[PDB]
Amino acid sequence: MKFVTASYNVGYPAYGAKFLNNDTLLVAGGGGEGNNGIPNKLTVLRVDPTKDTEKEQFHILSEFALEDNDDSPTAIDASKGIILVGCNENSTKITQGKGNKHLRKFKYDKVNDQLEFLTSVDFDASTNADDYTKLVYISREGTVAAIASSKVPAIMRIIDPSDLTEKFEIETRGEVKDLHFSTDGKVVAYITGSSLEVISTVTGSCIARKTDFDKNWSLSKINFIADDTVLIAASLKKGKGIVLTKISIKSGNTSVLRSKQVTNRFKGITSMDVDMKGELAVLASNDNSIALVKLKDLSMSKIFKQAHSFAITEVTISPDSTYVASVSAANTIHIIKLPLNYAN
Ligand SMILES: [K+]
Ligand SMILES: [K+]
Repeated sequence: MKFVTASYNVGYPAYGAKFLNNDTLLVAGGGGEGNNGIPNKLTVLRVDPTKDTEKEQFHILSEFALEDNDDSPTAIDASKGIILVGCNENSTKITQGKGNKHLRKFKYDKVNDQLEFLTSVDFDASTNADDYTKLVYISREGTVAAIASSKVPAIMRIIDPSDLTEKFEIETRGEVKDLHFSTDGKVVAYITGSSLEVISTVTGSCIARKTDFDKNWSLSKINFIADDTVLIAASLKKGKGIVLTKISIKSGNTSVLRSKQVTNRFKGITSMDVDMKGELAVLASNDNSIALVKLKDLSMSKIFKQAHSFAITEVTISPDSTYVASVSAANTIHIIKLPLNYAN
C-alpha cells in the first residue's frame, strides 16, 4: 500500500508542530541563542503534498522572527485561535535574574496571513538557564492550559490561556513524562515513568491514580481517547518494544480496558498524537520512524522508516485526519497523506 508523502527543510531545527486547521501547519524552532545566524522562528505553512514542487507543497504563509539571541522554542500548542509557545529568553538574562518570560501567547490571523505576539509571562521564576518548558498543552475548548518545566521534581502549572494567569500549581513526585486534557477541559492526566495521576482542573483535587504497572514498563506518552479514557504508551526497560494501554478513569478508581505490545521494532518514542476521532494514533520513534496505529485493533499498520535524519521532536495529525506531520531537529518537516477513514 502506497502513501503520498513529502518533505521540506524549514531552515532551522524544529522542536514543535501543530495543525491550525485541515491544511495549515504551525512549526516552531530555531538555532538557539548563539551568534550563529540561524533564526528562532514560528512558521505557518499551507501543506499539500500532492503538488509538483517543494515550494508548492509547503507554501510559507507567515513567519514570526523571535529574538536571534533568545533560546529556541521547546514546546507549543494551539486551540481556538490561541497559540502558546514555551521559549526561554537569553541565558545571561535568565542567570542574572532579569526575568524569563518563557510562556508566550500568539495568534495567527487567517484573513491576512499574519502572526502576532500578544503577551508573555514568567511562570517559573527560574534563574537556571538549563531548565526549559518541556510540555505545553491547551484544552480543546481553549479555556485551560498546562505547562511543565524540565526541572525534576517537576511542577505542573494549570493556567488560563487567555491572560496567562496561573490557576494552580501541582508539585509532582518526580519527572512528568507527558500530560493531556479531557475534551471538556475539566480533567488533566499526567504520567511519571511509573504512575498515572489524574487531577481536576476546576479544584486541583486528586481524582484517581494508578501506580501498579508492570515493573518493566517506562511510561512515555498519554492522550485522552474518549470522555473518561486515556491511551498510555510505554517502552520496555529490558528488551525492546512499545506497549499501548487503554485505561478508564472513575472517581477514585481506574480500570485497564485493553493492553497490547504493538511492536518490538522501537526502543522508545519521542512523540505521540491521537486524532480528534479517537481512532488513530501516530508515534515517532527514537530511530527516526513514524508509525500509524489503528486504535480499534491496537495494531501498528504502517511504519515509515527514516522519516527524518535524526531527532524527531513532534508528530501531529490534522483535525480531519487527512495529514500526519512530523518535524525534527534535523530541520525537516515530513507529511503523510492518509486515505479517507483510514483508521477503520
Ligand atoms: K541564533
Ligand atoms: K499528550
